[PDB]
Amino acid sequence: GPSVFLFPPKPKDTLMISRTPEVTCVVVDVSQEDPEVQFNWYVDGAEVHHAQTKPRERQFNSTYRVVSVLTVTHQDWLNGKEYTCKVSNKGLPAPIEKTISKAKGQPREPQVYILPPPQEELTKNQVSLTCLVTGFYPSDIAVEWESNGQPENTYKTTPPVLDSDGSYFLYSKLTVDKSRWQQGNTFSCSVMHEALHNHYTQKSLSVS
Amino acid sequence: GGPSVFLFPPKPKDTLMISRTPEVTCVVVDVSQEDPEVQFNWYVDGAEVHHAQTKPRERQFNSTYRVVSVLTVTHQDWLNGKEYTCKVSNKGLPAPIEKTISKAKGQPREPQVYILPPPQEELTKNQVSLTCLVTGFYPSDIAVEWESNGQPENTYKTTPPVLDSDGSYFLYSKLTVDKSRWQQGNTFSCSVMHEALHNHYTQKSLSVS
Ligand SMILES: *[C@@H]1O[C@H](CO[C@@H]2O[C@@H](C)[C@@H](O)[C@@H](O)[C@@H]2O)[C@@H](O[C@@H]2O[C@H](CO)[C@@H](O[C@@H]3O[C@H](CO[C@H]4O[C@H](CO)[C@@H](O)[C@H](O)[C@@H]4O[C@@H]4O[C@H](CO)[C@@H](O)[C@H](O)[C@H]4NC(C)=O)[C@@H](O)[C@H](O[C@H]4O[C@H](CO)[C@@H](O)[C@H](O)[C@@H]4O[C@@H]4O[C@H](CO)[C@@H](O)[C@H](O)[C@H]4NC(C)=O)[C@@H]3O)[C@H](O)[C@H]2NC(C)=O)[C@H](O)[C@H]1NC(C)=O
Ligand SMILES: *[C@@H]1O[C@H](CO[C@@H]2O[C@@H](C)[C@@H](O)[C@@H](O)[C@@H]2O)[C@@H](O[C@@H]2O[C@H](CO)[C@@H](O[C@@H]3O[C@H](CO[C@H]4O[C@H](CO)[C@@H](O)[C@H](O)[C@@H]4O[C@@H]4O[C@H](CO)[C@@H](O)[C@H](O)[C@H]4NC(C)=O)[C@@H](O)[C@H](O[C@H]4O[C@H](CO)[C@@H](O)[C@H](O)[C@@H]4O[C@@H]4O[C@H](CO)[C@@H](O)[C@H](O)[C@H]4NC(C)=O)[C@@H]3O)[C@H](O)[C@H]2NC(C)=O)[C@H](O)[C@H]1NC(C)=O
Repeated sequence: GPSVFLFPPKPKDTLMISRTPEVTCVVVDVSQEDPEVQFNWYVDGAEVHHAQTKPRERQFNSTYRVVSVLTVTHQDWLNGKEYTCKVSNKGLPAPIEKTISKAKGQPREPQVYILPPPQEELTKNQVSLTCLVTGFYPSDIAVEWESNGQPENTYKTTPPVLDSDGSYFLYSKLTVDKSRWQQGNTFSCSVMHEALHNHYTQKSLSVS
Repeated sequence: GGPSVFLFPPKPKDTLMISRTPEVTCVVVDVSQEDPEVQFNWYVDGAEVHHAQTKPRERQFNSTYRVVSVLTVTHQDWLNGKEYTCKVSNKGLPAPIEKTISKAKGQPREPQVYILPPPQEELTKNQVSLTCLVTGFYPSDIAVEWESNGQPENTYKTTPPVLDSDGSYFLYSKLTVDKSRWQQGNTFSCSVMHEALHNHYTQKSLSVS
């Protein structure tokens, strides 16, 4: 019957304070005469009550699904206190509790590298760019690219890829133009990953 | 209770060489116990072919039942637009789980392929990375290999297909090799293959040039 799913926030959300990251709790398989639950949290054994819970969001397939937030002061996560959701509903015998904290590991400083494009693209009238990122733990990460001060969106970035050194890697791509590049300017690769001098790093190089 | 059936395609590796024959498979899930087994009444958009090996029932941890249905096929009828089929007759429930699959229809594209050398920042690293980029392709059924002086480089890693711009896709590919052995002039060869490619195969290959 009732199953329970909770989720840690996005890396990008943990790596900047401007958005408090949210450890979230979620429940489906909840019928009607099956009283709503309370989202008892327990941070390492601390009955904190910052929950920005919402009501039961019903479903087409007839499931009173519910949610509830618990934001956290970012630091508690960079060392990952042990968090716990808990269910307070008449229904399944007794509650459901699922601990969650960033997977252990002495993290690693990533290796960011910008790679200018090649000759079979140079010639093409619109050319793309690569910021390889290797050897970092954990895969919890985010990346952006920005064109000389003002940022960008015209870029994509592949979800990570397991790599035999216990550490991950990944790439991205910027579809810049002839107009911008050879006509004098560089571009910047922004890399948010905890274990680094201010986590964020930026790389950049131009015509050379 | 809710007997299900699911259909399956062949890997984008098993349809780019005929040494391998593409495997097409039909999976019967969550049967019932005293239910008799089933019959596989295949087709090919209308051709009840009979070359589909049947393995007797295989129970499942949840004390349930499942079966499978294989298909050795053709690197042709599968790459032109022939919609294959499957069907189970079962005393389970009044049902013929009439199912079909096509090739991922849609216009095939022209995937551009490049190799990228280590960054000036990487250099003084013990081992070394080297990159294969592929962009501008539809569909995403594309395979990748890396090699050197002919020899097969198996020690490589692959970034799964990702979406991009023009409705097309892309994917990068990475390799770690001895910077030492590197500096002594050794070309390295990315080598992809995808549907409507030149002979369904092009590779680029470079080194310290
Ligand atoms: C009735 O309807 C509800 C509501 O959903 C509706 O119907 C479904 C079919 C979809 O069409 C919905 O769009 C639609 O609204 C159904 O509830 C759905 O079904 C089950 C639960 O019943 C859930 O499956 C789990 O999904 C989580 C991932 O959570 C994401 O799931 C979907 C995307 O993957 C997406 O639908 C969800 O919204 C949710 O998306 C996340 O949302 C948060 C919240 O904002 C957001 O922050 C995230 O960014 C976003 N993430 C993504 C990726 O989009 C998944 O984690 C679960 O996998 C675990 O459990 C599996 C078995 O359940 C197991 O096979 C997996 O391997 C994995 O196992 C876990 O593994 C780790 C490590 O090994 C371990 O620590 C865990 O303990 C272990 N867990 C277990 C159990 O083993 C799982 O797949 C759906 O998410 C859920 N969707 C919603 C919206 O509630 C319901 O099923 C319907 N019933 C019927 C009969 O149809
Ligand atoms: C009782 O047990 C059985 C047996 O399960 C087994 O035993 C348990 C105890 C555990 O050990 C399990 O780990 C183990 O599987 C249960 O039977 C299962 O039933 C579920 C349905 O609820 C099936 O889920 C399907 O999942 C496939 C995903 O494809 C991969 O899934 C598995 C990942 O490991 C893998 O086992 C599968 O084989 C398959 O992986 C590929 O398999 C082929 C084999 O033919 C192999 O050659 C490949 O190499 C292998 N590759 C990889 C990478 O694994 C999925 O296709 C189905 O999802 C469809 O439907 C979902 C909604 O139900 C939807 O969310 C999905 O997106 C997808 O939707 C389809 O999407 C396509 C394209 O977008 C669209 O065209 C379709 O219209 C659309 N259809 C629908 C309906 O949405 C499906 O969910 C399990 O595969 C199956 N397992 C087995 C072994 O049979 C049974 O559920 C148990 N009962 C209970 C109550 O728990």
